[PDB]
Amino acid sequence: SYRFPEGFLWGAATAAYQIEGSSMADGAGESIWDRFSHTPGNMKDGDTGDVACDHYNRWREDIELMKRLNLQAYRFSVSWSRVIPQGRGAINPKGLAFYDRLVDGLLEAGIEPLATLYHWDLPAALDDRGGWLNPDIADWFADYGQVLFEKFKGRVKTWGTINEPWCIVDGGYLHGALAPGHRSAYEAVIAGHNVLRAHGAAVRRFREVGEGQIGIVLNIEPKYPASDKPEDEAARRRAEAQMNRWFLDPLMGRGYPEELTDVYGAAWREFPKEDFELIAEPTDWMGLNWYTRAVPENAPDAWPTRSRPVRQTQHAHTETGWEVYPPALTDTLVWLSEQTGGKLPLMVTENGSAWYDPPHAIDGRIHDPMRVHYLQTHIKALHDAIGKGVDLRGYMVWSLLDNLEWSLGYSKRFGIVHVNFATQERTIKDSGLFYAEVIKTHGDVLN
Amino acid sequence: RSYRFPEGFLWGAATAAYQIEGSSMADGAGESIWDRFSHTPGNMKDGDTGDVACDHYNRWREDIELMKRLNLQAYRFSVSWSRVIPQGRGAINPKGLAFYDRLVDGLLEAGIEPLATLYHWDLPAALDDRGGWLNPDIADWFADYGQVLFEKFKGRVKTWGTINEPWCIVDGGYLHGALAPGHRSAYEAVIAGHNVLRAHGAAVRRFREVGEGQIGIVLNIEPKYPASDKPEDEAARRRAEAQMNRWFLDPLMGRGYPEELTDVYGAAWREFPKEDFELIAEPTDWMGLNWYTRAVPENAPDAWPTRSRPVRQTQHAHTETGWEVYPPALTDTLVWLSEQTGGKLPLMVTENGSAWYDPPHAIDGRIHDPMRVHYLQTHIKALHDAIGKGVDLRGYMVWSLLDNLEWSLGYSKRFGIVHVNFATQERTIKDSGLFYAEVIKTHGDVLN
Amino acid sequence: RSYRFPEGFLWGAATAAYQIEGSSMADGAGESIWDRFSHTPGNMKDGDTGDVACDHYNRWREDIELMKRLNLQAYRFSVSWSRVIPQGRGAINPKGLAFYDRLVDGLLEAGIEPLATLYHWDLPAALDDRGGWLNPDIADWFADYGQVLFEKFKGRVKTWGTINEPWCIVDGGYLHGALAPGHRSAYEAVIAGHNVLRAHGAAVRRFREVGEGQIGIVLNIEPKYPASDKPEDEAARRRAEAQMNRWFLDPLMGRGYPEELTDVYGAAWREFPKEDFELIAEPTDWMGLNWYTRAVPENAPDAWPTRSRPVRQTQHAHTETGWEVYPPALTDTLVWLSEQTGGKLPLMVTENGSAWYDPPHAIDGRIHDPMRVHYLQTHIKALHDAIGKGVDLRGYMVWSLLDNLEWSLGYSKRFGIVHVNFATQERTIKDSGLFYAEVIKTHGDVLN
Ligand SMILES: OC[C@H]1O[C@@H](O)[C@H](O)[C@@H](O)[C@@H]1O
Ligand SMILES: OC[C@H]1O[C@@H](O)[C@H](O)[C@@H](O)[C@@H]1O
Ligand SMILES: OC[C@H]1O[C@@H](O)[C@H](O)[C@@H](O)[C@@H]1O
Repeated sequence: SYRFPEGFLWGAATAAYQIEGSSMADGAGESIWDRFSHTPGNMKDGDTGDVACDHYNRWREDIELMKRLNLQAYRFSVSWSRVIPQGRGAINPKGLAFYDRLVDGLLEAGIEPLATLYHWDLPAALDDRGGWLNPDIADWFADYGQVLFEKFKGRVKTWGTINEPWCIVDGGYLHGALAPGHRSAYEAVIAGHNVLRAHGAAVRRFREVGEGQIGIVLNIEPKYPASDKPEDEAARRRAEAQMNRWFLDPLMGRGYPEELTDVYGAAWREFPKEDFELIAEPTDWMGLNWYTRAVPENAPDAWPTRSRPVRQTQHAHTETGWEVYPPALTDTLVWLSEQTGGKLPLMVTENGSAWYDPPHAIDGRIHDPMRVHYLQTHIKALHDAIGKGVDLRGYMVWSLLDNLEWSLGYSKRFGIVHVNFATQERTIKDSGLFYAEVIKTHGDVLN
Repeated sequence: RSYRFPEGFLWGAATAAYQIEGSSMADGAGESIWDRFSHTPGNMKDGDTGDVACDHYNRWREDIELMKRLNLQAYRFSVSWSRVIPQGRGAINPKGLAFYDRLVDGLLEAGIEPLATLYHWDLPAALDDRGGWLNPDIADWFADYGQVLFEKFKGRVKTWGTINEPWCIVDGGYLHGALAPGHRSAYEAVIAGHNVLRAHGAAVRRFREVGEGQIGIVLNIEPKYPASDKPEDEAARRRAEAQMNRWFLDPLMGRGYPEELTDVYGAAWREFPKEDFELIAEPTDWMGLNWYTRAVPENAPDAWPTRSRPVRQTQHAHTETGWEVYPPALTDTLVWLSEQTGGKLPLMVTENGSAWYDPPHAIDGRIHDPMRVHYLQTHIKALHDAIGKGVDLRGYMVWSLLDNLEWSLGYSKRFGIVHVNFATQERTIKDSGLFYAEVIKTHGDVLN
Repeated sequence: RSYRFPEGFLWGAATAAYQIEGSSMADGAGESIWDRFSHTPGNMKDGDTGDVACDHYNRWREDIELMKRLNLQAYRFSVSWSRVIPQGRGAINPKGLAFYDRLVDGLLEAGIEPLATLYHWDLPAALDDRGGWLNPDIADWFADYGQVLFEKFKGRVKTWGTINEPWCIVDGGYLHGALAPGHRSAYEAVIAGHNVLRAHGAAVRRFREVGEGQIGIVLNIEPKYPASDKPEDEAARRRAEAQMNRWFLDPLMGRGYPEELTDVYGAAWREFPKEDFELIAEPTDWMGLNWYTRAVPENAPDAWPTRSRPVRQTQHAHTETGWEVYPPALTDTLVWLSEQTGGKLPLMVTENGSAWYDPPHAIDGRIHDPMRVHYLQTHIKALHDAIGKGVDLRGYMVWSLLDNLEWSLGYSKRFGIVHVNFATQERTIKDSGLFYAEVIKTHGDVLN
């Protein structure tokens, strides 16, 4: 049987810059992605988030779609620069009003709104003050958090602080593939620390003025052994430490992983103890974003982890080049349960896959059998995790809509709903239809 | 084409006491006319009785959990007169009243609106021994019975039905004898119909004196369509229509008895005192419609007493009870009823559903009943059309919540959206139930 | 002259939690502002506290038997917020809630209608440490508290009061400091009044979302009569009237705050956001009037802050609390109130009564209080007169069922129609209680 526990929450997820469009509309400020996406060479095919899914204007239709998919929850992000154009100071009434209407529309539809404070779109005005390199950001973020905490008190009960610190730092400051496009280990170390601090500050502020549950959202990519060679095991631990333990360990009060000292070398720093007290501020829940695993081997020229993944040719790969391997989800869920002591309620805040779909519907249909396969096998893997005692409270499919996959542009479709970006026409994919059955039957359809 | 229903539109399912409860004479419960009738050989298919039925008397909690799983907002049920007052008059049976007390509290705790029916065909045998519906004093007896309930559940049961389908009671019970008490007499039928109407009026008055909320009657209507252009067939149609659809509605609306009845019942027809019609026409707050099908009557000189017979409509599907599936006739009927009641009387579909064959046990935890699903979706759409035509329709109750005893046809006719394995009493939600749960959740939008 | 009251007119008696219960921090119960206030020297007459009071928390069953002896049809009581939610927010206290559960079931069993008040001056101290009525979040806090009750007693408590006497709470608690929490500030008074109104609105909205029945606020009114024809005295009268009788009623009726308040509070007066007034004016189902007396204000330049003072009306009797006895002013007030609410809002006298000296013990099993009897008969007659003048008055609650703690004035002021010997907790029904019982029994005919 695959019936899920009582109260288990099924939903789907999005992010502001990836779907909203209208980036400068109605008072909204400039974000780092406004700058980044309009700089030549940064984005595939020169794609930008200027229009995206036009969600800012078509959110009502999108909610009708959520209802057709039988969604019980919708996880979304709030654009900081849309709400506070300069990052600090005067609030933008219309910008806040958008999310106000959105949340009311969701509650009317019977859909639980899951809000994320930061999904990679820092206000440019704050980037001009150093962004995540400026320790004061811990306060800025907190204040920003407060604006929402008070505005949606009693309506938004489940809060995420930061979405994937590792992507923000590794993509934004270490390798520069993401906004703000810096490439520096020194900056990567500092930015990671201040992201954690910002999370802690926001949680404290939430304790003072908020109502409900708050937590961080981490992505994890489990690193499997390439061989029994010791240099490869050392490589595996470097990669695992840099990607999976960098943020989790200090969040659990265990400090930074020792291996980071080797990974970042002269760029590594010692931080004040009270910083770690702030960072480990107790949370109510944790989100896991999960897609795949990796099999790292030693790679002396790979900066900075000196490791590289070994291609697992025995399995299918997504268009983002990610191995399809459902058991590794179960394992990860087990592992995380151990790291949090079984004491912290967990939720899969993102899971999904990118495969090729045509740019238009084919007489009113999009047939994506591999996305369907991914969905069913990984959800079964969730059931396996719950059977092993992991406290899993919910599952959010990434993503509700085909959207802007950041620097990879619109070429990577993660949606269970197809978006024709020429016409903004939405078409429910076979995967969405199937997910609607999984929700409807509460998992029994997998039988 | 949208199918979202009006704000406050109430979704539910319906049952009746003798058809589901069992334990009919248990815990002080009195003997009813159906206790006698069902234990007389030849009266019931396969010799089925209501002795056990769905064992609801013991398993009502499980049944409430099933109501919650179906997202029901209302539960329409009947109270067994003989369970509450074993001799029909006099001493109350505490355990019997306590059952409905627990039931109603359990419903309210579940957030489900209790819709109570005073009389659903199970007259106490002690009152039948005093002439039953042939005795005018029943108008008082019924009222007194009603009072007991009105005061016991004051503030908890806000929506009350008096009589469920006067026509089935009289035509089946007194005219043709297919139902309890099994009499066959036009003379008795006329009197019984009249006293049922009077009893309804008396109950409404008593409700005005001691009750709280809304009270009304529940009528079944089977619209009669033309079979041909022959005038004798039209006369046949009007006879059938008068005897079945206008017999009770008309005096309830102050129009007296249909004149055609004079021809239908002949020497058995009677004139009744003028004040009786005043009692019968006591203003009500709402009316229930029980609806399943239509008929296409033609002339049949040897058919007693309406001299009519239905013509089989072979172009359409028929249920296990032989009823034509024809959803537009629901819409028409609702409109018609709205017109007969002047548009001023709030209406509710208190019964609608269909019987199809289901296996006696679930098959891998399931019952696949696609025809019942089809009936459900098309007729609910027909409700939407009726509302679009200005009918003041406030709710819809599916007959039935459970597979149960279909009276004289026994357990062979399954009307439930929840399957009952009568060997094990195990309940299994049918595909029709799952779909109805979807209709309620989306408030009709799933039909889009 | 007949004095028969309307059909359904509800007779009852009233109490408040801190005034009768005792056991204030017992069985998980939290600390309230009155726990703190009453145990600070100088605050209470004779150093009296609510530690024991009428020991009602332990003797509620005996008290219910007393209600039955008085023929009460209703019992108006308040729920201690800190007894149910010790810290004001967060965890519910099961034993505390269980007390009121038992109480309500016992009342319903006795055939007595429970009229519940959410807030009767006993704020949890933990919320006072967060600013109390000065903190806007209290509007939410109160609502959540309200929800706990609304759902716990859904279907059992059908009539709800939100706030008992905003004016006493703010004027006594924040303006002059004679009541808990003992602040003395016009600035704080203005803010507190605003947030009490907001809290009422929030509770009404929450009640619409999760509750069942009728909900309303309870206001005290002390009608201000002319002292002379001097214009400064009329200006004084209008200041006093605005500050006491119109401060809360007007925004509740959507008329905004009285203009005169700008003059009364001066630099302490504030403008509040417009949506607050949308919240404050949330439609209610009924309104309670607490009434005892009138005043005859004259100009008094040194009287802070209304610059007015009452003129002693020596032509009439005065109660032991120093209140003039003048029954016509009750009639007038009701009429006035009827006019202010447009006649559309059902009214109930939630408090009326008088304090006179009684001995601390019964005298051969009796307490002879002829002036309290007199007050009762004349003011009930005044109620009848008010109804004859078109006031939609549905009921009357005598303050109080029991001799109790008259807050800062302690046990020295006896308002009970039932005498309480505070040395022994013995209850003795006073002559006034006997007479009131006869008034209820005859539905007013005894006044003839
Ligand atoms: O790369 C696919 C997805 O990965 C997730 O971890 C990020 O939160 C999304 O913003 C992104 O679209
Ligand atoms: O014939 C099916 C159903 O018909 C309805 O009109 C009656 O009220 C039910 O008791 C019966 O089970
Ligand atoms: O001041 C005397 C009385 O005033 C009433 O309006 C309050 O509700 C009582 O608690 C108090 O005993």
